[PDB]
Amino acid sequence: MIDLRSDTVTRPSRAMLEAMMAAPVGDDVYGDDPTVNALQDYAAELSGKEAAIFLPTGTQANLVALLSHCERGEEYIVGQAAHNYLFEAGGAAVLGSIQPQPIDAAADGTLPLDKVAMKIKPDDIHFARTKLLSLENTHNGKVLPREYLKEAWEFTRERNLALHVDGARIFNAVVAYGCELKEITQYCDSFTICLSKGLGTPVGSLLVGNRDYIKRAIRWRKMTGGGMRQSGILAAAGIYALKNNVARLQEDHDNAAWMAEQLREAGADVMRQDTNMLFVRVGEENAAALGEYMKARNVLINASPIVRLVTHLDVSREQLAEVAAHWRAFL
Amino acid sequence: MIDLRSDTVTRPSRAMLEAMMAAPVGDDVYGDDPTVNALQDYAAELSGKEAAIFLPTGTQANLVALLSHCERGEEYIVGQAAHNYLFEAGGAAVLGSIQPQPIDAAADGTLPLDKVAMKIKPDDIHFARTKLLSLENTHNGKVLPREYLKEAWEFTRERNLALHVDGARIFNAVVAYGCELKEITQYCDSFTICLSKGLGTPVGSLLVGNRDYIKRAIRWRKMTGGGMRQSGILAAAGIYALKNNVARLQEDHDNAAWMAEQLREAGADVMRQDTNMLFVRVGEENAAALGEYMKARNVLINASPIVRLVTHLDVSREQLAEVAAHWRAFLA
Amino acid sequence: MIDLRSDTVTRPSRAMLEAMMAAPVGDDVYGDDPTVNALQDYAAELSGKEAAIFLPTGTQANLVALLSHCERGEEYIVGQAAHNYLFEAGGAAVLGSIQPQPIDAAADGTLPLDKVAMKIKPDDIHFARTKLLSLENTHNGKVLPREYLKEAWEFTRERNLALHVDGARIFNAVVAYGCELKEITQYCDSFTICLSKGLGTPVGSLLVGNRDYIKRAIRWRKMTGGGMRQSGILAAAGIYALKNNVARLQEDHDNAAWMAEQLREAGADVMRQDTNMLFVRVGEENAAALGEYMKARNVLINASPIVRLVTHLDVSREQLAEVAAHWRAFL
Amino acid sequence: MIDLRSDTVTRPSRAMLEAMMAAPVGDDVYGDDPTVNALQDYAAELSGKEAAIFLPTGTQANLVALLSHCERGEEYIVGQAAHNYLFEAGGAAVLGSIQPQPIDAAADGTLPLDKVAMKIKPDDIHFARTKLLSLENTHNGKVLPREYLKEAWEFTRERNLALHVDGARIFNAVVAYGCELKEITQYCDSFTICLSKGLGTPVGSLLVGNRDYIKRAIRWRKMTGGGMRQSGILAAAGIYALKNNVARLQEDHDNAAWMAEQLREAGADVMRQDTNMLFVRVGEENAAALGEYMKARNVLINASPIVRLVTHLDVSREQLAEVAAHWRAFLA
Ligand SMILES: Cc1ncc(COP(=O)(O)O)c(CNCC(=O)O)c1O
Ligand SMILES: Cc1ncc(COP(=O)(O)O)c(CNCC(=O)O)c1O
Ligand SMILES: Cc1ncc(COP(=O)(O)O)c(CNCC(=O)O)c1O
Ligand SMILES: Cc1ncc(COP(=O)(O)O)c(CNCC(=O)O)c1O
Repeated sequence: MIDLRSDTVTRPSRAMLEAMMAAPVGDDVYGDDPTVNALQDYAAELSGKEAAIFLPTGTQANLVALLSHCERGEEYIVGQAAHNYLFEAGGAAVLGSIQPQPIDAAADGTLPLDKVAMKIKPDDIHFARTKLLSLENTHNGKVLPREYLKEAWEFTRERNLALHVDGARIFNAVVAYGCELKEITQYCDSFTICLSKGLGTPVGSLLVGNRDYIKRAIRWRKMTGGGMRQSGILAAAGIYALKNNVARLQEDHDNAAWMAEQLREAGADVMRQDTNMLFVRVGEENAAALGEYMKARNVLINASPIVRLVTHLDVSREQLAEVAAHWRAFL
Repeated sequence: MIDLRSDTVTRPSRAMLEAMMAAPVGDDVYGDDPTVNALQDYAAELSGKEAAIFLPTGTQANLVALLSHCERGEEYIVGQAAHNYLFEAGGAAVLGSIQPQPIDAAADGTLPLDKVAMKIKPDDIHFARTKLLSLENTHNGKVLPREYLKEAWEFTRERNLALHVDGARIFNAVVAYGCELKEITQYCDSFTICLSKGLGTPVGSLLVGNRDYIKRAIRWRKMTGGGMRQSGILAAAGIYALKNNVARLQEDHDNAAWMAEQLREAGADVMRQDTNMLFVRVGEENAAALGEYMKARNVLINASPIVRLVTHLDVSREQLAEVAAHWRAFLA
Repeated sequence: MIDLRSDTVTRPSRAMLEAMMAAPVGDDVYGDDPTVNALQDYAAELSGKEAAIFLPTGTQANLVALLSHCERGEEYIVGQAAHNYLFEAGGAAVLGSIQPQPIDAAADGTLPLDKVAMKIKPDDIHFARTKLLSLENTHNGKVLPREYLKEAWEFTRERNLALHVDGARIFNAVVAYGCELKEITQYCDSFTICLSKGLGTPVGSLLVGNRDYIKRAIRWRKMTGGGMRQSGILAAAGIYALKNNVARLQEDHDNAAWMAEQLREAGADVMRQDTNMLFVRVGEENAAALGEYMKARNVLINASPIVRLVTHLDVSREQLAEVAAHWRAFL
Repeated sequence: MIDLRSDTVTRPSRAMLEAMMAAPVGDDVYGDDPTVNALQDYAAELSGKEAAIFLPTGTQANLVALLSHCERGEEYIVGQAAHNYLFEAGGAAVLGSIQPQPIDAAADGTLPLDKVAMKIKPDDIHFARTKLLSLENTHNGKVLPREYLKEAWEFTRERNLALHVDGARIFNAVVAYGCELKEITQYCDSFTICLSKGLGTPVGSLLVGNRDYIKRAIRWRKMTGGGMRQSGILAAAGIYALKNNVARLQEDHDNAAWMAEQLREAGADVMRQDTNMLFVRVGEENAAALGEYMKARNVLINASPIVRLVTHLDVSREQLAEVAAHWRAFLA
């Protein structure tokens, strides 16, 4: 089965599984789980921050992050297509009583600071209270330019705004930068790390920031239902992935780039390729038919007028070649 | 004192006051106040709708309106510069647990239906549940084209979305249309009426829609703190304004149009005028200075790089001419 | 028409009306209404507090008050039968994201401090954050003992809790105390004043506390929809009532006490009488019939197995005597 | 290390671990994980209900449950000491916009229906809208009498109220009843199952009810952050526990009962024992000292004036005897 629906579909490797079953656990609510502590300590150190916490999903990681930054009546500026506004059911507004202020991102995935400044509300009773700027890196595969990350950092400091980045695929960005995570994370107050995607764990995300911030995050994680007990078995997979699965993300990027070439040669309208993602403009007429066509040959895609293809450790170039041939035959 | 800050600054006429003090009242919570009932019934009748309720402010009118349309987890599509998203402290999200979906309005004040359709969320657990489209008419004075109001009404029917319009200045649009309120209101499920602006009452707004909708709205008005007792004394001004102050809104429109002509001649950068509003592009350097200059001559404006001037029944053309002369002197 | 449903049914006197129509107004949002300012300044001075604001209803006064005291996730301890928990549709929870912690009040209308202390949550992620103690005075007519008001004040200070009192009928308490409002309000951080009841205005309530507190209250009043424009016409009635209608509340108390005597003589089960309220235990069998019986003779009551009778400036003893005679005939 | 803090501290057996690592997984968001589906289908089948969902915690299971039962402005009647009111940071009110109506439970852990009826709000705009009655079984170890569960189910039908039970320790009750889960679960619309306690899994709870209810619950689980991917590896432990660790809960009950007997003999004030829990009245002066005394001998308790001791598969009777000896020495 060839699955290009997302990098979320990754399955645990055997070495990862062996690490999961061998790890010492405890009750994380009591803070007694040594493996969860180790993962959190390692993630904080690796990113140059004071503290971190384990969460079941990236969705809760952002929900807890927004709650920890923004009070009732406060507002976060965010991308119209950003996950913690668009793809989390409006949790920040619905559950958190937080005003979302979405704006269109630039082509490079960046939220233009000139547009952000126009959205910063004056201290007047008619407006919500602008408190947070939320970024996404990578955003649909796109690696935000390093120069912007600095500019956004200084800007938020000058405007007394917090800066959070959704780093569900921040390690995809890191190897695209060719730098250390530390050199990127310095330009944010808090950020997330998804472990259950490209890094290939079955479950888990990380929220990392300063000590007092994370302390509040522990309260909100509890209320939202993320306070697990012996979650060290999951954290074990996270530790393994951070130490073994970061560098090999380059393979996913090369594969996606390779796949874009093959579909371009096959006559498909490849819109763009970024890291481990590639977007093909299939016909609205052809969308449903392509999905069914691929499904019949045991290839799984999310059928859509614009199809997103996502590479990961559970899809090789040999498998990509098979899909590309099916796509070619389809056209 | 010349006040061009807003039409909210309007004060009660002698006749409006005499109507307030003569009006029969009761406890509105028990529904025993004959004057607000009369106002609500009259507003519903005038708009071809089933029911209406009196509210203390237009802000609550919209807050209650969004609460009544959208459940927890549901979403309303709205303008980035629209009032019930931008100028009400985000109440719908903060108090109502409603996801806001703002989009840029077109130059004519309309929310382009092609972008609205792109913002309608699929029935998937990742998205909020799109339920409502909210419009604003007038929007910063701008009168929405009638053809769009029909198109938007039809569009929402096709997508099974509700349609609410912020009609704080809907009567300004009505006389600009030259039609009846009903002929505009037919293109929405619910809409608001502000009474405390151009119509010139001290307090009050109306929310009007169908019977079941308004019944839910009564529950939300109670929770938000708008369930008043003898508000008939306030409603009386509303009845008077609906019957006496609608036609003369043309005066405010002509004044704004005249002032725009006058300010252009005085050397000011007049950007646009729509109904009873006028927008001048003043220097950021000159913004604060102009305000202070005008304040020292008993003229009140909201000092800003872009100044919004709003005409109303408490500012005459003679007064506009006086202000225009001060503006001319300021630019010399 | 004789109306004993509530003191809310009071209608403006002519002198009050003449004051309403003569008062100077402005836009309160801009803070330009001199009459609203005068009322707020007078109420703050009279209560020994720094600031006050005008609101459309007592319900919003409490909703705004709870919002201004309690953040998202914080908790207020309150009576099970208290208005800002029971009779405001759960606004604090539904709109304000505030945990209510209701407890049974004592017979005297007091919330026992030993029970309050047991409800103060430890600083643990499993619990909401206890922040506020809310009192009600009067509570169903009952005047809370002065000694308790002090004890509750010291207790909340020692426990670092805020103390709010619903003073919708606090002036009924004041004349029952025979003291000044100032001597009662010293034992709270914030409190409310309803003007549209016994004081007899058509519309209005007041929220009064410290300067920073009220500043936050202005923001929440805006969001909740209480930011009126030329509300000076309503505030004018408030000023008149504070200066003319406080002392005469004694008449309402004497009338209610007199009425309790008459119904007791007529064979009705009068449960208790407090200030301008009295509660009669009519049959559940007789409840609907009594309501209809009184309605036919142009007497309005809230028909119920326990009927609450409320006196006010629009009901005299001559009218009370008529009702008592109807009640006597009914039995 | 002797841990009597809670049954949450249970660790995976070798066989449970081997089941986890052998289990087929997929993306649960896409619904492609065969093991959680198997667990959910099995839990629904076992309880005579239509559907079930896997959740990371019991807290989210209840939060999602209340969200799915009660809309914004609606109310759930619940115990003052109940978990989904007291021990979940008030999530239902804070996140869910749900009015909580707590009442004191009776000594037997039941919410007396006469007080419940007194808390059911009339359909009036002054009140929240009573919609749900939430129970807890077991409640601090206490097994709710079967007759009450039937009475409460019937009562809620008559009042058109929903009935949810917090069944974090429902299987402890089941073996205490000596009946089948179905025979208990029939008296509710929805209920929860914690897997990470007495059943001994590292992570997981279940929410089970009817198809439409659970479908709504899936939306709320997503928003609250419980929509995991390959959680089948976690669900595998749940399947193992349901099939192997239910009957042996009797062991925990006998242990707690034995410990209560043993501690009474040692001179401790044993207040009560119910299923796998035991409550001792220690001095407030001795509370902190006892904890430190036990901690220094590798015995973990939650030091408190009233100490809750909880037995589980990771504490033997031999270990209980050791602790009882330390307690005896402490009191001498
Ligand atoms: C940028 C980003 N942020 C947050 C999340 C949320 O992660 P969870 O699914 O673990 O909650 C996702 C997953 N989005 C779906 C996908 O890309 O396939 C994401 O892509
Ligand atoms: C279009 C619109 N809608 C709603 C409101 C809110 O009404 P209240 O302020 O009475 O709540 C206003 C007033 N907005 C401020 C102004 O234009 O001066 C408005 O202009
Ligand atoms: C103690 C108390 N507090 C607050 C309120 C709310 O006031 P509004 O009705 O102005 O919102 C009331 C009115 N309660 C209804 C009655 O006693 O008749 C009340 O009695
Ligand atoms: C009855 C009950 N319900 C729900 C929960 C919440 O489960 P999670 O902690 O897995 O979210 C607990 C655990 N309460 C803490 C204890 O008894 O140790 C509980 O005892």
